[PDB]
Amino acid sequence: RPRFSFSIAAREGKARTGTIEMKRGVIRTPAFMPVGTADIILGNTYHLMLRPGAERIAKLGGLHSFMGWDRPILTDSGGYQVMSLSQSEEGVTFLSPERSIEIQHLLGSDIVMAFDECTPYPATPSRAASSMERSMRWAKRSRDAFDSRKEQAENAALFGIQQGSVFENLRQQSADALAEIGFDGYAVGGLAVGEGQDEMFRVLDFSVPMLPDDKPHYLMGVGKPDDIVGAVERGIDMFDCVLPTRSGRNGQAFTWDGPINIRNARFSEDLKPLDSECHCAVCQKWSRAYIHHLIRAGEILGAMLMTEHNIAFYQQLMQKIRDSISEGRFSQFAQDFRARYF
Amino acid sequence: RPRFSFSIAAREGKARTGTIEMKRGVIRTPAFMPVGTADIILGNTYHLMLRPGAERIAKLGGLHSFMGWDRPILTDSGGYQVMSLSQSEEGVTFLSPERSIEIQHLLGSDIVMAFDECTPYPATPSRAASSMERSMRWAKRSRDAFDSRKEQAENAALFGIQQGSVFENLRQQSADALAEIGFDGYAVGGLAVGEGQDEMFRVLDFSVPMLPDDKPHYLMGVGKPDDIVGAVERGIDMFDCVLPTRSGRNGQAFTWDGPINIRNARFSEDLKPLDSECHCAVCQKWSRAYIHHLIRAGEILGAMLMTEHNIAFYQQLMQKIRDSISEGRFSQFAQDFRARYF
Ligand SMILES: [Zn+2]
Ligand SMILES: [Zn+2]
Repeated sequence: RPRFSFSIAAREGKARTGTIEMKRGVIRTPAFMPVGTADIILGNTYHLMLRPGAERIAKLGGLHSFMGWDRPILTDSGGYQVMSLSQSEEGVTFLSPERSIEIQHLLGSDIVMAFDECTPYPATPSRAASSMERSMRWAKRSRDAFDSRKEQAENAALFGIQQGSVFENLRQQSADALAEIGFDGYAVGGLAVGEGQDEMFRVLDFSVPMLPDDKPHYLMGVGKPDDIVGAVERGIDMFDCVLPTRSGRNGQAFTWDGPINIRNARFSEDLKPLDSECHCAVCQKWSRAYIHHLIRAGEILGAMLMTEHNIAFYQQLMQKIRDSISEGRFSQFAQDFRARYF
Repeated sequence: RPRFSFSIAAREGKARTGTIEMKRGVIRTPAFMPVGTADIILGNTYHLMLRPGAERIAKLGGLHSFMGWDRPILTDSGGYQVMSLSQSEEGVTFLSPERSIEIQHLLGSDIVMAFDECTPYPATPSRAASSMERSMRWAKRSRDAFDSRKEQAENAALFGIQQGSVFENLRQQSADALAEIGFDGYAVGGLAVGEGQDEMFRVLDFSVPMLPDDKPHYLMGVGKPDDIVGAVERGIDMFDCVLPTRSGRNGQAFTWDGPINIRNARFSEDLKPLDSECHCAVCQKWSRAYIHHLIRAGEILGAMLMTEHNIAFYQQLMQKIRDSISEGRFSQFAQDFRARYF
C-alpha cells in the first residue's frame, strides 16, 4: 500500500463512500474512529504527553506496539484538549505547531493533525477571524514541521483543520489557505462546541464544499448517531467521539430505537438483548436484565459489556452507511434511521 | 451423567485428584470456583436474594439462563455474608435452613450448601460448642428441606458444613453428626476468619481426616495461592475466594513469582507480560507497562484485563496441582511453587 491514497467508490448527493489506503491498512469511509483504550483508532495525545510522556512512549516502541494495535492510528494535535481541560503566536503554555508534530511523530501515529486553535463558541466576527488567521499560520508551520521529519513525511499523513466559527467568508478564507498549503485530508474544526445540531448542519452546508473534493473530510468530535448521519449527508468522511465510550461507563446504551439508560428499573426483567438487531458479542449472549444487574451491583463486567456494545453499534452504523451509499439507498436509509431512532 | 458422582483418580499423601460428575458437567478436582460475575462458578446468594430477589431470578429462568452459564453453579447458604455484611434457633433476621434451601432452589444452583453459623474467631470452647451444636441441628433441617423438593433432590447436590472452631473434639463431633445425616460432600467451615495460615493448617490437619474419605472436601473462602496448595496437601478438593476478582480491581496481579501491584511506577516501562509463563489472553497480547498505564488512567479496560489474568492464573494453578497429583509429583510441585512464589 501507498503512504496515502483516498479513492471514492460511490456517491449519493454530497455523501461519499470509499477507502483510504495507508501502509498499515485500509480505512473504509465513512469511518468511525474509536478511542483505542474499527479500521483506525484514536490515540490520546494530551494524556500521553503527560503520562508517560511522548519520549517514554517512543522508548517503549511507539503507540502501535504499546497498545498492541498494528493498524492505523490518528492523533489530535493536543490543543483542543489543553484548552478544554487545563497563549501567544508561538503556541500555548499550560505546545506549538512544531512540538505538537514532534509529539505525534514520537507516538508514531499514521494520521497527524495540524496544531490549531478551536475557536470558542460564540465568537464575534473579529475574534473568529483573528483566531482563524492564527490557525492558518500554525497550519503552515505544522506542514513545514511534518515535512522536515523524513520518517513522518514518508509514512504518515497530515490533515489541515478549517476554522472560521460559523462565518461563511471566514470558512472560505480558511479553506483557501489550507488548500494553498496542501494537505492529505481536511478536517472541519471549530464545531461541536455548543452551537447545537441545526447550526452545525448550517455551517457544514457551506463549509464542506469549500474543501477539496478529492480528499477526505473529517468532522472532529462528532458525535451522536444522528449527527453522524447528517454530516455524511453533507460530505463528511471521518468521525471521532468519546460518546460511545463514556456512555458505556454511565449506563447509556445506543440502540436503533435510540439511547436507553440500562440502570432504569424498567430493564430489571427485560430478557431482550441491548439491541434486537445488533450482531455484537454481548447482544449474542446476554440480556438487558443481566447487564442492568451487573451495572447496579457496580460490577466492572457490566460497564465493559456496555462499552463493547456501544463501540459495535457505532461500527454497525458506519457499515450501514457505507453499504447504503454504495447501493444508491443512503437517502432512504437516513430517513428510515431517523424515523426509528427518534 | 448422574446427579452426583465423585471419583478419585489419583492420590499423593492426603492430596487427591479426580472428578465430580453432575448433570450439567464434570468438575475436575482440586477445583477453584470463581465468582460468576472454570468448571463451576459461584453464585452470590446474599446479593441475589436482595437484588433482584430469588423469586425474580426464578421468573427470569434461574441463574444459569440469567448469567448465560450452562455449567454447574455452587451457591453458599447466605448466612456467612449476612453475619459479615449486615439470631435464634429458627435462623437469622436482618434466613433459616428452610428459607436458605428454598432460595438456592429458586436460583437453580447445582451444589447447595447447608445453612450454618460461621463461628467467630476467637471463640471459647463453650461458645464454639453451642454454635457447632446449633449448626448441626440446622444441617439436619437443611437436609430435610432439600430432600422435600423433588427437582432439587433429583438434580442438585447438598453439602454439609463442619464447624467446631479450632477444637479437635468439637470438629470430631461435628464430622460425626454430618456423616450420620449424610451429605454429597463436606465443607470445612469456620476457617479463614482471621486465625492465620498456621492455625488454619493445624486445624485442617486433624479436621479433614474426620470427614468421609470418599466424598469431596470443600474449604470455604480459601484463598491465597499458597493457602490453596497447603490445603490440597491436607486433603481439600474444592476452593472459592474473592481474592482474584477483588485483587484485580485493586491493581494486584498474581504471578508465579508472587503478587505484584501493577500501579507501582516500577512497571511503567516493563514490557514483560503480567506473568512470563501464563497462557492467558492478556499475557498473550499486552505488557505490564500498558496495563499499568490503563489502570493509572482509571480505564475500565485495565481492571478487566487484570481480573481476567488473575482468574486465569488461579485456573492454571489448579491445573498444575491436578497434573502433579496425577503424576505422583505434587510434593515436589508444592515445594517448587513455594520456593518461587515467596
Ligand atoms: Zn450489541
Ligand atoms: Zn496472564
